[PDB]
Amino acid sequence: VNSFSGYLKLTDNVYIKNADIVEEAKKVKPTVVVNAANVYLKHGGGVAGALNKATNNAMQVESDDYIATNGPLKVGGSCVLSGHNLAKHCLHVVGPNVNKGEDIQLLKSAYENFNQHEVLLAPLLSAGIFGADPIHSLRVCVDTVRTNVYLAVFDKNLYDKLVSSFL
Ligand SMILES: Nc1ncn(C[C@H]2CCCO2)c2ncnc1-2
Repeated sequence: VNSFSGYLKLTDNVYIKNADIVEEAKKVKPTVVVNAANVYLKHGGGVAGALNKATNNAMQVESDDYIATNGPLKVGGSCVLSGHNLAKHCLHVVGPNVNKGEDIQLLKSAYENFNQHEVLLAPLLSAGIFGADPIHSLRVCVDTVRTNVYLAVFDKNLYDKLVSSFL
């Protein structure tokens, strides 16, 4: 048993809810919250800016030190950093950004990072401002992630569309 509440079950291991990933993290304090990161860990908007704002910019300070030491992530890659006040850990995952021209095939590689963690609270990668089709992102998630993933979809008519259209 875990603390996640109000989720619709899509598959054996994937669950979905209409919720802000920030509000959910503050309530649950999950072991792992996933950030929709970029390779520079510049947390300006979408999930990264909201998560970072909720940490009072401590996520950005930590991220800047990570990049200064290690250099940028790969598209499709990830790193584990602190979850600050939101979670034990934050898994920063870089999905491809369609609005920058990145290969959508890298979305599967991005979701494979989730399999290193038994349970995660996550957004849909590459959806929203990243330019990918969220219906596609949910299909890749279900077909790639084998660990238990709780998807928070912030946008209301998108949640309803994802559920209604789910195969
Ligand atoms: N605070 C937040 N900002 C942005 N997104 C992404 C967009 C695209 C899907 C619906 O929301 C979030 N997902 C969960 N929480 C989110």
